[PDB]
Amino acid sequence: NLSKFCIDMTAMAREGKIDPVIGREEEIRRVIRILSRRTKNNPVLIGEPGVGKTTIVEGLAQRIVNADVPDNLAACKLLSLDVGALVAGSKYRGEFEERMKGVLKEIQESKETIILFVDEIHLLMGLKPMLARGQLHCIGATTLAEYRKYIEKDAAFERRFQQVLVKEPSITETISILRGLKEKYEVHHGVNIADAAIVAAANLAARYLTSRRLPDSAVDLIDEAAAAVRVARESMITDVVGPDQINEIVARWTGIPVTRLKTSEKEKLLHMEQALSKIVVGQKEAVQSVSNAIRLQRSGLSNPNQPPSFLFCGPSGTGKTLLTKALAEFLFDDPKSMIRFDMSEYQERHSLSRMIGAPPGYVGHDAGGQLTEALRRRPFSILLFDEVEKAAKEVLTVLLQLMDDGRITDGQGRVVDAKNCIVVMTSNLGAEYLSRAIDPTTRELVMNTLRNYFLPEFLNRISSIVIFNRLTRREIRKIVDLRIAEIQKRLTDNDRNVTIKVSDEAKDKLGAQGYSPVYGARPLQRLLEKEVLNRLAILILRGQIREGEVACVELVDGKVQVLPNHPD
Amino acid sequence: NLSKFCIDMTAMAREGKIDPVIGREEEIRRVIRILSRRTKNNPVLIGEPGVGKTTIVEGLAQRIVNADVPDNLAACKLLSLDVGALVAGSKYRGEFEERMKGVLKEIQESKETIILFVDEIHLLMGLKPMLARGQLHCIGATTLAEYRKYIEKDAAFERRFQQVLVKEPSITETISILRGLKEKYEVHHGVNIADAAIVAAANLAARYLTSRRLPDSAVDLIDEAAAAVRVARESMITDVVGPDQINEIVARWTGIPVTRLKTSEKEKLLHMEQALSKIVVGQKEAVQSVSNAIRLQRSGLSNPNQPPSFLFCGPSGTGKTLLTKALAEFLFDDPKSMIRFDMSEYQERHSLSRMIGAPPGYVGHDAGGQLTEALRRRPFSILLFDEVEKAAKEVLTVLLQLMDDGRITDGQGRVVDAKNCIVVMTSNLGAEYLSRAIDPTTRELVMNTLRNYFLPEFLNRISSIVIFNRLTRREIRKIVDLRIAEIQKRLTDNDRNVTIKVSDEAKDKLGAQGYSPVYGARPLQRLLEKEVLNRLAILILRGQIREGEVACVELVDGKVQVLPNHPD
Amino acid sequence: NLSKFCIDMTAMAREGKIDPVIGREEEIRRVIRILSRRTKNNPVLIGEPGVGKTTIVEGLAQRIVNADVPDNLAACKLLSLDVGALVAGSKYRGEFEERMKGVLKEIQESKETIILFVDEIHLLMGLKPMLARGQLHCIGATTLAEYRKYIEKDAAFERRFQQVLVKEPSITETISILRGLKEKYEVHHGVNIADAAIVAAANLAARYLTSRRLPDSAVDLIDEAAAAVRVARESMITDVVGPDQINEIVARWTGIPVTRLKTSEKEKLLHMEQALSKIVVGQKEAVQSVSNAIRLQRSGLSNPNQPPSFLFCGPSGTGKTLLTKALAEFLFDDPKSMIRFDMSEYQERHSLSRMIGAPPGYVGHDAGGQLTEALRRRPFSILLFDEVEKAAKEVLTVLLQLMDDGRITDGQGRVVDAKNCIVVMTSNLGAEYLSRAIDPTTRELVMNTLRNYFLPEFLNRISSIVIFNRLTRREIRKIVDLRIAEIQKRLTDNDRNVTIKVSDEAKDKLGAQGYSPVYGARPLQRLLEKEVLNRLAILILRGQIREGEVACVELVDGKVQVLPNHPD
Amino acid sequence: NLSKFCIDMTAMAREGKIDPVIGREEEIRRVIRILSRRTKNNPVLIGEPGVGKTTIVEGLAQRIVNADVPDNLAACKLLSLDVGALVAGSKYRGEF
Repeated sequence: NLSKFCIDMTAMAREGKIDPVIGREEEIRRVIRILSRRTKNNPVLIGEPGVGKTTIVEGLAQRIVNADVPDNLAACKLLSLDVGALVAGSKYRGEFEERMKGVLKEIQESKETIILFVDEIHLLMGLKPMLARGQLHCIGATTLAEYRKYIEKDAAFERRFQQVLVKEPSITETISILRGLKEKYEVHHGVNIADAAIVAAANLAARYLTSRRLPDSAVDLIDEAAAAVRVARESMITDVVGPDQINEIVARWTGIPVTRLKTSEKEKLLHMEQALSKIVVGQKEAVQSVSNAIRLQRSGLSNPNQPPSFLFCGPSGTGKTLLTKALAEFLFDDPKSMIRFDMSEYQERHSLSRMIGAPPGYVGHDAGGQLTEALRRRPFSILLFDEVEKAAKEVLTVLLQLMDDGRITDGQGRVVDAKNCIVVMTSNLGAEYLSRAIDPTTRELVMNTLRNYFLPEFLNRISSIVIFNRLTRREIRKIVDLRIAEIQKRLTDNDRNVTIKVSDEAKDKLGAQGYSPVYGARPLQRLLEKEVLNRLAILILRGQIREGEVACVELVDGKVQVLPNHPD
Repeated sequence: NLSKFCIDMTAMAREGKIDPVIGREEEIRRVIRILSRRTKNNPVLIGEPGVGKTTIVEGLAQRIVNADVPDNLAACKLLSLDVGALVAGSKYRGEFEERMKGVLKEIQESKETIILFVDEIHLLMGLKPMLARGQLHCIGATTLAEYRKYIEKDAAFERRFQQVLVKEPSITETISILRGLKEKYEVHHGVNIADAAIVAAANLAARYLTSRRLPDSAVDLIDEAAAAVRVARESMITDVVGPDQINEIVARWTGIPVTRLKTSEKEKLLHMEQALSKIVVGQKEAVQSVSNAIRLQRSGLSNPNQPPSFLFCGPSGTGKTLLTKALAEFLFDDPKSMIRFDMSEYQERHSLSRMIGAPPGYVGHDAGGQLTEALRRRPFSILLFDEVEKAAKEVLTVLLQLMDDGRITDGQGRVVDAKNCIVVMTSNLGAEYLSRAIDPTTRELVMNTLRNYFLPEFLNRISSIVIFNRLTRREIRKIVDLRIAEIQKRLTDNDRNVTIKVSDEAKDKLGAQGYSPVYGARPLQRLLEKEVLNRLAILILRGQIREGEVACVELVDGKVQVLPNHPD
Repeated sequence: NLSKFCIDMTAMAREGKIDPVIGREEEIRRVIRILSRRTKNNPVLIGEPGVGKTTIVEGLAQRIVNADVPDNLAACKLLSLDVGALVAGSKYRGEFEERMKGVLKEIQESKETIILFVDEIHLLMGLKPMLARGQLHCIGATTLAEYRKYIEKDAAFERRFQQVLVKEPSITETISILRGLKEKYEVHHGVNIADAAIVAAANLAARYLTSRRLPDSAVDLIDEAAAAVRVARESMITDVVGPDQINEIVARWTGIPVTRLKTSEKEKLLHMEQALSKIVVGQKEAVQSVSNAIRLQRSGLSNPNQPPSFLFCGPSGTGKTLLTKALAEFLFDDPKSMIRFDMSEYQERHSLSRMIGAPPGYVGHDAGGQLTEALRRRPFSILLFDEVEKAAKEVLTVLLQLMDDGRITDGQGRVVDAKNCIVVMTSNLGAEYLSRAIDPTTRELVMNTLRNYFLPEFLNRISSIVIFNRLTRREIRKIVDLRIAEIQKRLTDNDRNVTIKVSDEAKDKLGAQGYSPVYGARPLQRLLEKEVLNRLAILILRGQIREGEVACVELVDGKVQVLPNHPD
Repeated sequence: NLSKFCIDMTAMAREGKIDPVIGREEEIRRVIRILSRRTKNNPVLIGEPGVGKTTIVEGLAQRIVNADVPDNLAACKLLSLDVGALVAGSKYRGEF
């Protein structure tokens, strides 16, 4: 028996050893149709890594062995290749090819019509199976990449193969197939599940694990997750899988407390400005506006195809970048979700390859376009593009393609999908009117400046064009108060606890200094940090300042100096 | 005997396993003739993917087997190795060349008259049987490009060969080819079809799926029909194929109602004004003008090789952009069928390289050809160009040499087809002559100030001469009403239902406001959108105007504002 | 039965033949969960070799035999595989392959469920146990490198498997392991120990960059030293192992003086500035800044993970290199701690990639990029960074990340951060701005320069910024005086021992001849060598000066000559 | 260590394979004090071709090796790089 590398799934059907799967049924009938297609019986699938496309094939074979398909196929048979154990059981070609030939005749002398499948089928190309004369029956499945690079290249294959593209799973239909596997899995150890828990878990892998992604793979991951959950429950403890544990485990996989996640994504929409003010202050109006706009996107009352768009028109120190990051965090629960891009790093036009990718005949195809790659990695994020006035107008047009539509394509045919992120932009090109005051006229005149800067349609993409304001004394004082709070935090990080006591005029002088004409107070932050921390730690380790005291931050002699309370 | 690599076509001829496509006899005659060419016996066929010139050589083999050939060719054995059949068993080029010799030994063994064929035969370049004086006979085919890449190089080989062009099959000929195939396939499936529906299908594959190539594509279609049958008939009585299933599949590959396909393409012609009005309003004169122009195009009474062209003189977006859009989505029935081109970037000579190309050894030539692949993939499309007068004069030169001839050279070295394109130049170089009201003088003033810009005959190959205007306040308000209508539509898209009640007062207000001498009020679209979307979504996420609750879009004190229905 | 070489660890457990190891319990529960599920029953241990890396499924078996394990898994029975024991049949797979064949079924003939251990199976395969579809239970112990090499490559491997993380058994936690193992090593060797002796042993072993991993070195050296003490005792002497013994043991194993084991590395960190001066002086701000910063990282008041980070400017090699080396010795008394890194090379991006590991393609798979290489091999080292502005921005971001306690996956995969390395960066051309004295003025311009050429947060997390001044006369004198004292000493190394007294005024002329406003302390050593060593050799081989003399050297006519005492 | 393209003029002096040139010695002091400067000590000689301005440069070096030096330039090394053959001989400017 030269089934040494194949076993019959249809047997397991007649042996009741494989469950069914749902979805793709129309595609199943598409398959069968092609299986009777005269010019090419043998189709090919295009599936993201190992969803269980196989399972689709076996549900097909199941309906078959349930006597429900055309006779030309109802009398057929299906094996399951181990392409590995062939390319691994033999040394190299020469005998691997010989084992092939050995099975082929047996296939050539199959007592009835039969089908095989080959996972990663492109393996055979990375030719020999040129005996396919119609009496042979196989299908394929891989990413568009391998299919293109190996089988799409072949003449006879093309003339004898059919793309069968599948698509990403969908939330509701997942929910369904989840309910489906629910029973068999509950049988697997004898405890049942909570429905809303499943719904949640699904949505958690949807909005989350945004790198560990879902050809329904991440679905099965939710599933094995629930499995581990019941195992914990296997170790009072009800029979149903509690949502609490769902959250605990998605956390233990990503590290976020459950509170940050059960916000309905709208409870946050009730206190966005709260959090932001708690972080950044100075353009509370811009805060409210951007919150409204992102709600529009989130409420979908706008075009459900134009992702949000924002440009900033102020200097740093105020919190612009601090805004961007705190925004993302409050909206995505991860700081690293930020992805930075410099238009100085893309003022070079030919860098479009590093931007999106390059044709395989370009040396830069070693990586491609890291931005598009992070896109492939990051559905849920916000994307940084600062000071475009130098950047290429063509990559700008690509940003457009994104904006008006929600996606672009690469250089290698691989289109992208960005229906879940936001573009953010910044400017500081209005330093002319930039003053400490409210004169929206000046704001409007800088707006005219930006209008004449570049293409008007580009403006017609930035919905709520927002501009900053030179930080008034009061808000500076507030940021310094938050600074001393940060210092007290860092102190309290351990049993080191001595009450910071900053003089008012100390802070006032600190700020009056720290307003750099350009760089903002971000330098002053680190400067005063050095100022304190140095003599602070000095008096700490030296015992000149000891625990349980008042860190009397004193601007003595018109300059901040950490006054100890004990000698050396 | 290493004759395995070839295949005796004449065998299956004897076994009758072959089914000849018909027509193209004269070409086969040409073949025979070159087979009598004592100088260069070996010809070379040249065609395109899909046409399977394999078909042709098989038909020649057919005329062999029935002894209906010139007896100088009677005993000739016609076989064909695959070059891939030797790319497989090759541990190195030497071993490649080893098997080459081995078979060639059997080959050079002059047992009886024998003739060979090789597909992609250029691949032998990248040869070994340059020893072939012509004591032997072979034949092959490939694209023009790699042929020029490889065979053009050697004097000997290129001289020994004869370049023959297969040519594109006639649509009427394809129907005849389908006929001869009909009974065969029907036997293969036990089905019947109406010849006329088949003709329709053919014409459909013609008008779409340009990715593929007739006729084998149309075959594929019929195969899919048989597939749907072999589902249905075996799932009163449903046994035959109507146009319905054809339509199902053309839709499944284009996503379009059979309505838009079951057209005959005459009523749409007779009623384009209807659709337009229901899309665009304000240039009825140009509407009917372009309508009759494209009618003349389809009438046949037009010049057989003069694709259309339409002058634009007016502000942008006012409908003319929307016009072009509607033109696409209604005539060719695809939005993307429009390909914009900003001549503002084509005011440079190197923009000729960037658009169509230049001699192959340049940097811009790779950007060029944007029209070439466009037409190849989209015959039925339109070519947008904006403010062309500023574009470099060689750009306008090559654009002309296209539009006149319906074909233009490219930097790659070829002249594309354009028999289904439409020329579009767009600007408002004299629109400022006008008020909100039509005077032929300002019209004639633009006539002069534009015919001057070039050869007025360069403007006199344009299919027409067309201007625009500044919309009447009343029809301004009309397109406003259109807007608010699509906005109420967007409202109804989500289950939140609220009645847009745009007061004629607010109507006039917004209209006049956004009405600007630059683009009319196209930016006002987004302006009023901000005016409404903002407030409505505010009250949506605040809980003020509930479902159904009115949105009286009313102008209060010179500032339109929706009265909050229920204050917070 | 093929119980030839496997080991059912249930026996070793029941008969107590296993020592109770503690630590890493989460992994125990988690792998239990892995065993329970249906999709990925079998995990694999990922990690470099180690007693802990080995003694894992042991403690699992112990929790098993103690009946504190899942019931559905309680029935299982331990097992393990021995590669070297089974492969003893032949050279290649061969009968050893048939040995694996014979043992495969053995679980099928196990009515009671069994659980096996097979590490390194990826070597045993990269195919056989494709039958692991629900019929067996096993685990392996390997590394992520070899995992990606063999197992990750097969999708089915994943589809049956997951990973596990054993990355870092903490230093204090390795000490805790040994705190438990105290009594066991006692009853083995029959010798008490002062726990703190083993503590410090482990601490220094950690400071000592051995290929042995953190607990690996611990078990190894502690148990061999216990064997040494137990054999020395039978041949005062109490059972308590002497701490001094272990101190000198490790001191000689590394070759570093036991003096490092003294000084507590605390007071030497308080009086560090003494040594700092005693190498080079003239920049009090340097010594104070860096010493207080390193004490700060030691005191943990700052971020307790990233070590302090420094950037400097001004002169070149005038002591900055000297500073690097001197500090390397101050911390660790070892030159190899210093690691060179040159930014003149890494201007290129592929240079960056090669500096950070190596993909399997595009480059030979080296163990890691020279930088990442050194980081992986040696965690107690010096991170030099010269003229970093020469390099490109991407590696700048890399080093930002690293400074912030960051780490990046490498070719081997493991991320590496400077857990105990010392980082520093350099700028230039400040001194040219720095006029004679230190001013405040120039430092503002140069710090703003640093800002506007780089990233503000990138300048954050940097300890401080210290610049120097062109060397004065006093300091020139001192540095050259100590230099020539070193000269005298290193020639005294040579048995020829003449004393050296030179004209301090000729020394003044010497330094003025030597010091440059550009290269400072770099050339003078060369100059002194040139003037001195050959004079010495000529005089000694000349007899004009022999031992017991004074190497009097005096300036004469702008020339300073080593005046002899015994002319020919 | 690609000094291969450059010759240690100072060595050649100490090698003594050179010819002691005279005249323009005040110019020697000129360029000497120039090199003593810190403002901009890197001068260019206004030189008509064919004057053997080379000979001048080498006279400079020769005096340099022999205590005829402002002590700041005690052990500076005048060397000689064939800039011409270096630049023009490169068929591709990248290697250049």
